[PDB]
Amino acid sequence: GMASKRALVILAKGAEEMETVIPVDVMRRAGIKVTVAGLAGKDPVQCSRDVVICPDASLEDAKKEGPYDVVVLPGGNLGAQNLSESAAVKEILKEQENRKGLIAAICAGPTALLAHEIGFGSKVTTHPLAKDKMMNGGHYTYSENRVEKDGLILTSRGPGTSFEFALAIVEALNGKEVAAQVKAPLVLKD
Repeated sequence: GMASKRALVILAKGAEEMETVIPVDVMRRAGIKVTVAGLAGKDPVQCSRDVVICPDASLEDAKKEGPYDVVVLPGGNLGAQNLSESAAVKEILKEQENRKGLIAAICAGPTALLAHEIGFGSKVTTHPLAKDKMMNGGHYTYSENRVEKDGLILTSRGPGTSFEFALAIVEALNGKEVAAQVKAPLVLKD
């Protein structure tokens, strides 16, 4: 039926586990083929609140199996720092931007866009506490929307916006009707 879509979720030590799992799960509910790729390799990843998640693949392997319809950056302060320090992440994000592919980042995650000089001049949001880091240099325009989207740059604010973020990714890739169908069984407040 509809075109098959693929997502790369880059999972670093210190990632916010809720911001990782909610988008993975919701995107799989939408029929997206999601690869959870460990930044450091295939070993289990210790997230910010000590949930330990086993990646589907190393980033080293997953990066060779693209391209992807979306690249997703969870937050977590230390996770986002790790993403920001990675040359592999830099290369993946630059390729995705060049290809006009969706890039989605939540909470502190968008600060890795700054680190890798991705999407300058777009409207973005972040966690309130990550605003100052994101806005250093004035390279983006800040938004307080729970989810923000400016062209191919899709951002969101925190654990409590993760469902909205995920469903925005679904809407961008598979359309509004799929997003609405996936949303209904979740028992979201609105």
